[PDB]
Formats: sequence, structure tokens, C-alpha cells
Amino acid sequence: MHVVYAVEEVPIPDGVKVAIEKTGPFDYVVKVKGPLGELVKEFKNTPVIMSLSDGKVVLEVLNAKKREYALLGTYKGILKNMFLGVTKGWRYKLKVIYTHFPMLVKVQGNQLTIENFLGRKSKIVLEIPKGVKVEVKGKEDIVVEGIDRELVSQFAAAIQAATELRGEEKPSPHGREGGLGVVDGIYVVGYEHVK
RNA sequence: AACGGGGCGCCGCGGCCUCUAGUGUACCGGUUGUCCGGCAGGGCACUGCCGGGCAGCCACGCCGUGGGGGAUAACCGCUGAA
Ligand SMILES: [Mg+2]
Ligand SMILES: [Mg+2]
Ligand SMILES: [Mg+2]
Ligand SMILES: [Mg+2]
Ligand SMILES: [Mg+2]
Repeated sequence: MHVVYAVEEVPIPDGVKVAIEKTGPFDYVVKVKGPLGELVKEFKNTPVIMSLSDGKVVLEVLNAKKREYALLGTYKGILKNMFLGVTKGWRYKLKVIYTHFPMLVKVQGNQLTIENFLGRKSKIVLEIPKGVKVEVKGKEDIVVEGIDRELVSQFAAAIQAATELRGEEKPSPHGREGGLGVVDGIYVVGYEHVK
């Protein structure tokens, strides 16, 4: 359909200061600061008009189609994650599951290393991005923390992907005559806030 | 079975001549028939034939011949509204 005018409002929580800067004809840079840190997000080439009103972020589209109107809900959802990111933080939880070979997960500096995955001599090494903290709880659980939910979720997804074999190395998911097969890996199990 | 780690080929490409192999009517030797009287030296038999062989050329010989980065394909995912 067609939208003459549509508006959305995102209430800024207490202690959070939001700055909106126009870096181009339709580009925006939104800086969000809270007790837990500062996030910076870019909204480039966008039809959404972004503005501040006494403690809210106002999002508007004018003369918009479905494509442009759909971006109001998206930007509201992104901004809400930013506000919760600087007040409560984001924690993604992962579970280590093995069948015969116990995996050894350790964090050394800014490297996350997984050893003995399926008894392989190769070592899975991942680079931990700035703003992400990884802690290994016992032998079964991994926790990824940060203020940028996109950054934190993406890294947690990378850990899970690193243990998913592809091509000729992919094991059969089901066993003989239909039981569970070789299902080893690290699986993202859920998320929650730090506070 | 596999990832990872270690070692080496085959095919192709580019060079090289130290080794080995081929050639080598440069060169040295042996020897057949005849002719120059004999010896020695030599002509011809299209290097007469046979053996060896430097240089050069050469392969059947030796040497070199890789990893990375970027954007992507098939797609797999994150966040994410309509
Ligand atoms: Mg050649
Ligand atoms: Mg000869
Ligand atoms: Mg004589
Ligand atoms: Mg004569
Ligand atoms: Mg002659």
C-alpha cells in the first residue's frame, strides 16, 4: 500500500543520552551513551527521518510505500536494543555438547580456542572482537557479553558455526536405523541481560 | 574414516650443462684392399671400416616452478520489521 505519513516513537530510558547527527543527505549517525558504555550506529541512505523530542526518538516517513514504511518498526527495534545495551547489557549463552571426545574451550587474551573437537588435531581459533567478553563456566557453558547486541550475537553465532562441519566433513545427523548421530558442537541456547 | 602435522612423486611450464647418457666427418689409435719401389708417411674405397673422445649442442640428466588478500557464486547465518 501507500502511506501519506507515519510516525513512531522510542522512549529514551533514564540515564541514557542520545545524539543524532546527519552525516549526509539521507545518512544518520546515532550515538547512545549509558552507564555501561557508548554505542555508535549508522543508518545510511535511509528514508526514515530521525529526530529527538524531549526524551524520545521520533521516527517518521513521508510519502512512503511498504518498503519505506517497514523501516519504522526496524529502526525502533534496533534503537530499543541500543538502549537496553547500555543499561542492562547483553549476555548470550552457549552450551558445549560432545559425544565421545571432550572439547577443551579456553580464552587466551583475545583468542577463543576450541581443542579436541571430534578428536581433531586441528585447533579452532576465533578472534574476540573489541567490546565482547567471553568466559568459560565449567566445561559445558560459554557466555558472551557486551553492549552491542548485534556484535555479541554475531560472535556467538560464529562460535556455533565454527563447530558445524561442511562439505565432505559433515557427519550424518542420525545414527544407524535412525537414532541420534554424531552431534557434537557448541549451540547458542539463549540470551539475557547482564543486569 | 576425518581435520591438522611430516615426507615424496606424476603431468605441464621456465631454465641449465656440474654429473650420467647421446653425438662429436675437431682429434688420437687399430685394421682390410689397392696404388705411391720397400720401411716410414700418404691417396681412394663418399670418415673405407672399427674403438676411444675435448669443446659445443643436448635429455635419458640437473635446478626453479607460492601462499595470500578483495569482492563474489551456490548458499549458510546475525540482527530485523512489514
Ligand atoms: Mg624443458
Ligand atoms: Mg665416434
Ligand atoms: Mg706402411
Ligand atoms: Mg689416385
Ligand atoms: Mg674419403
